[PDB]
Amino acid sequence: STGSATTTPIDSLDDAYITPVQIGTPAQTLNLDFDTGSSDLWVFSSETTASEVDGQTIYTPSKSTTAKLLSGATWSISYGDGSSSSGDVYTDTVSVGGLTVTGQAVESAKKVSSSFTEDSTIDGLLGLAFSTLNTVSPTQQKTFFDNAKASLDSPVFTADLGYHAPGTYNFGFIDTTAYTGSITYTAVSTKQGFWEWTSTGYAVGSGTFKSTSIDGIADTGTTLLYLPATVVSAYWAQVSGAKSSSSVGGYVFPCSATLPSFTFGVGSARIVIPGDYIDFGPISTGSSSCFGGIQSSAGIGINIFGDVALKAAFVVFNGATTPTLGFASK
Ligand SMILES: CCN(CC)c1ccc(C(=O)NN)cc1
Repeated sequence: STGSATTTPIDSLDDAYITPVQIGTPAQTLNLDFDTGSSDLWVFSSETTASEVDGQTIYTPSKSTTAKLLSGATWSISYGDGSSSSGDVYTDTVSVGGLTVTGQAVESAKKVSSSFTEDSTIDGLLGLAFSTLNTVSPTQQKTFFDNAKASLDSPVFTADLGYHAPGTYNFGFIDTTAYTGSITYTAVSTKQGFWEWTSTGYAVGSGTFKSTSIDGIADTGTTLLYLPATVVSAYWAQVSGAKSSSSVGGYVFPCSATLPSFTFGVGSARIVIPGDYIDFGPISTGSSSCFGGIQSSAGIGINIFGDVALKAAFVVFNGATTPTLGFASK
C-alpha cells in the first residue's frame, strides 16, 4: 500500500503545515500538523475544554461507529516551545492520502495550551518520530507510520514541504519526479526517539564550506533552523545590522536586507537554503525589524533541522530495520 497527501502552510510565513486526515466512520476530516519530532497523534475533540477551542474542527468519537475507548489510557505531552496538551485515548480508523490504519491510537485532548487554542488552523498533531516517544500510559502506543509500515510497499515516508506553497507527504514510496539529482542517505540514531543525524558542515552565502559535525534532528514540527551559537553567529555576521535581541528572543535583522543563503552538508552532498527562506517577517505588525529563520540552539539542548531547512530538500524518512535519512535537492 501507499498514501499521498498534500500539506499546506497555515499562514504566509510557513509557521507550520497542515495535512488533511480522515478519522472514524463516517470519515471526520481534521487538518493535522505532521510532526517528525514527536510521536503522538492527538486531536481537538468533543472532550476538549470548551473555552480552549477557537475555530478548530473537532473529532467526535461518539459519532464514529469504529471508535473504541482505550480504557484507562491517558496521555500528556509538552513540546520544546513550552506548549502542551493532554487527554484520554480512543482507537479508530485513520487514513492519510488513501492509506488506512485500523486500530490507530487517536489521543483525544481534554486540555490544550493557549498556543494551540490560538492556532485555529491546526486541529491536532500527527507524530512521526519513533514510537518510543509516545506518551500514552500505561500502554505506550504506536505512531501512524509504525502501524502502517508492514502494509507499505517500502517502509518509508517522505516530506516535500513547500516554500510559501503546498507540498506533499508520501507513505510507502519515493516519487522520483519530486527531486533532482540523487538522494544522499545518512545514518540515524534512534537512542533519543528522534530522526537524529549528523550534518557534515555548513557554508554561509558563497563562502567556503566549513567541515564540522553537527548532530541534530529532522523535525517537520519545528518552524526554524536551530544550530550551535558559533554557526548562527557566523551566518548573521554577514547581514548588516543583524543582532541577537534578548527582548525579541533571538536574532533580528533589518527588513530592508537581502539575506545570504545557508548551505548544510549531508555526507559529501550539500543542501542550499535560499536566503528568502530565512526571512520570517516583521517581529510585530508594521515593524522594520524582521525575525531570523536561523536561531541558536544554545539552551535547547539539541540542534533542530526544522522546516526552514527541510523545505529546501526532498527528505526521505527511512524506517527500515536500520533507519536512515535521505536528502535530495529539488
Ligand atoms: C501552536 C503550537 N504548535 C502548533 C504550531 C506546535 C507544533 C509542533 C511543535 C513541535 O515541537 N513539534 N516537534 C510545537 C508546537
